[PDB]
Amino acid sequence: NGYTYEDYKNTAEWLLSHTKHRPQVAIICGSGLGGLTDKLTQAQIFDYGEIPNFPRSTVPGHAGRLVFGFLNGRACVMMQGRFHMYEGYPLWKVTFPVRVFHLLGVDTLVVTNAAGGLNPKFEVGDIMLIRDHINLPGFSGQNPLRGPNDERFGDRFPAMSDAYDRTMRQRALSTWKQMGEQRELQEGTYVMVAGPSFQTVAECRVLQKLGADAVGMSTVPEVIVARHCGLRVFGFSLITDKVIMDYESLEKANHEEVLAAGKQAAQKLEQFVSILMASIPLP
Amino acid sequence: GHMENGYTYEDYKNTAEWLLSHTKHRPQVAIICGSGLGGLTDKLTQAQIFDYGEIPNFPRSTGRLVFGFLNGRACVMMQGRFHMYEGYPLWKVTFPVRVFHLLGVDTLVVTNAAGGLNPKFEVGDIMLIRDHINLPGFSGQNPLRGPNDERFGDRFPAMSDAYDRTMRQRALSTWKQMGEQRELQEGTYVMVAGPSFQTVAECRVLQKLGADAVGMSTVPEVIVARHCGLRVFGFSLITDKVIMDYEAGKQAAQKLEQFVSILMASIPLP
Amino acid sequence: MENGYTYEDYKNTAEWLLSHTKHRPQVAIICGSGLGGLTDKLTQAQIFDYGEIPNFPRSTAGRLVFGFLNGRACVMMQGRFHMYEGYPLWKVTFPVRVFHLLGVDTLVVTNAAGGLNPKFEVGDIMLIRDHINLPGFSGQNPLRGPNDERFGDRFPAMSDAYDRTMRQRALSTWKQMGEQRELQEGTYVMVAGPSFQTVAECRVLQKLGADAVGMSTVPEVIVARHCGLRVFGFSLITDKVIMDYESVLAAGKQAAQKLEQFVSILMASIPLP
Ligand SMILES: Nc1nc(F)nc2nc[nH]c12
Ligand SMILES: Nc1nc(F)nc2nc[nH]c12
Ligand SMILES: Nc1nc(F)nc2nc[nH]c12
Repeated sequence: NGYTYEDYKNTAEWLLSHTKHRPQVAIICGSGLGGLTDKLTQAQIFDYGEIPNFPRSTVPGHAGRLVFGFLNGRACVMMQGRFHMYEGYPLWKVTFPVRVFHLLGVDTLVVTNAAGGLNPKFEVGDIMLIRDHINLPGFSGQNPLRGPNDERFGDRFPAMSDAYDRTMRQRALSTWKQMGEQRELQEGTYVMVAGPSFQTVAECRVLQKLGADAVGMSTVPEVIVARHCGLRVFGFSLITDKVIMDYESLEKANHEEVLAAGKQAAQKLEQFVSILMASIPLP
Repeated sequence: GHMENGYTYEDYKNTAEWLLSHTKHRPQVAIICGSGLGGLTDKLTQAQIFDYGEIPNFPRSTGRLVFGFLNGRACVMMQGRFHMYEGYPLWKVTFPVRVFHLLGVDTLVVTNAAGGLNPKFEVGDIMLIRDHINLPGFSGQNPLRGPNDERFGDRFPAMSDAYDRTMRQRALSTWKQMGEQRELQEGTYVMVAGPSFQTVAECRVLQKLGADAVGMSTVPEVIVARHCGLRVFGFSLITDKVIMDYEAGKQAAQKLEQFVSILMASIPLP
Repeated sequence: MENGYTYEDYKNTAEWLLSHTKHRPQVAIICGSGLGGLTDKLTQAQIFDYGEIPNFPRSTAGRLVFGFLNGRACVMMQGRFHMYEGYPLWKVTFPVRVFHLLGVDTLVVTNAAGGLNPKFEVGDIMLIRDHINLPGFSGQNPLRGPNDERFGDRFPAMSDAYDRTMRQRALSTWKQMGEQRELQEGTYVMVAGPSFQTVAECRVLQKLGADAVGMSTVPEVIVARHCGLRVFGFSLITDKVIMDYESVLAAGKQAAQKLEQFVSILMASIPLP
């Protein structure tokens, strides 16, 4: 909605004429993972406010930025600060950047996010390779593809069964081994809820019964739009808290030093994404 | 902003009265043709066509109404339905059903093309719709949202008896005596908003929820119809099997079209 | 603001109310359908129609009543707003924010629900222990949009929505009441409505672990918790939801009355600053 094809094109063209960079891979940084932009080399920064047609920031803190550069050698463009539905953005604004990435000539999207753990076996700071998703907003009509289809992007009714690239998953699992980590790289299903409130125990139990392994309030729309455009997609959730799944466990004690360990866990995810650039196929 | 109804009662009545004075036909039955089943209109006798663009207040397509007799029965047939995924609000989607009621229709037949969730189902099957699951409805996308007009129905219409019991018995028995190679399957249709297809994980929740087939239509129309007091029955043509783990059609539509014709005889009189 | 109210708006309303009433309420009660008879038990009552009150959404019935109930200063809302009537949730929950800025610290919610737990009988009272916010899952959450920290957190916890202390005291007051039916306890699921559930829909609500279903309340509770209001509430079971294909107005007036009297009794058991 709201944007014409020309808008997307005008934006891609503007970016293309104001940077010499030509990215192949786009990375969307989740909450706490913005430090990935510091890992880029020969970086060139664009504040959203400079970029024509880019949705204005409505939220506290600085407007986000698009950072171009190389990540372990690979030509990348990186979004720091994503738009969320819960902040009152429509989905067509949330996913505006993904369409622009396509027109930039990007062929791969990496998504990161911070998630609540639903699978009992997960621990705070685990990384979960996303194998699949459940789109709750989507079932009810909040789907970023709603409205007339543009065949210049893709098909009317795109398949999502193969959303998370199988080759990249095999290669993530295989690269993880060489890094010799304490814990295994987890694999499972991300469920999107609109938020912003956190789940009740009842709601946490439904989400488990539905087969979700991790929950958050982002990502899925970007992935749907990415696949519509024929982008290759892989992604990771950093598990930032275990979701409370019983009333007995409302005998709960908080330890505020869970935030130094979380900087370390974010850092591990940032460096794992970085290294995986070696394993993405070239165009 | 969601479900901001632009239609007054007067608008619905103006449309019904325009159609009533531009054709002598007086339908008892309205039939909504799903994707690939528009050829049902060729079966009508004594037909008159109205393009949607010609009829007042009717939503514009991106479409026609055909009146006629189907196997002797006074019908109105909708060829080219509106879908939520195209960006139509549900009050535009179900506008035709309001109009049909004011035309005099007492029965709605809904047909659609669906994905198979029940593993028993095969491509080309016909599923008699026993019940539904309205996922959009749970969250707010219900075509009855807004002030209720008692001229149409109650504030809180019951939906447990949505798919007429008698018609389900007569469809099961009429099929039996057609002696078909395939059994007439029966189950729950789940509506999702669309337009993207299900992931393996979403296909599995839909199965867990007890749905046998999935699609992106029909349910709003059924709800509006029951609000109005219409008898309802319907069928899904199974066009694909939904992928549920991590690993021709023209003829089958024709079989449905012909089964719908035959079943006109089983519908009670007004 | 577009699609909402600013802090200034809610404050303007609360200040207006506060300079047009003598009452300073501690407890707010939002009455469900058929349960508004409590308002006639308020002493030193003072009544405002919604159209009287700045920024208040106009019902399309509906009033606000301040007074004392069983020794406690209350504000009572008769004729709540529902999503199915076409109201956005930021209108539905507008009064809860006003109540907070009035100085209320406790919200009592009642509603009329369909029974999904097979054990529940028509006329039963269910103490709400938890909820499932179906519309919340998909976008319809009253906190959607810009957040003001004068009300609460960006990502508020709802694990503890239904106050544990009141829950125990309700159970305890019921035991001493001598009532013959047990006081039921379970999860309320909100559906947007207005159409009632199919058999298939009822069965998913059951599999999801919900004990009773209705079309209200959850939004008010979320906004209340976001505000730090203490919350407890009750569902009167008005019908058993048809759960299989097998397929009274005066008994429900008595059952409603019983709920009204239970809320009035419990005024005495709410903590007091
Ligand atoms: N990290 C998280 N934890 C809980 F409990 N609920 C959530 N909903 C979205 N994200 C969440
Ligand atoms: N035929 C279909 N297949 C899948 F997977 N999803 C759908 N959603 C609606 N129709 C559908
Ligand atoms: N009381 C009720 N009964 C049924 F059947 N469905 C409902 N949906 C909301 N309330 C309901």
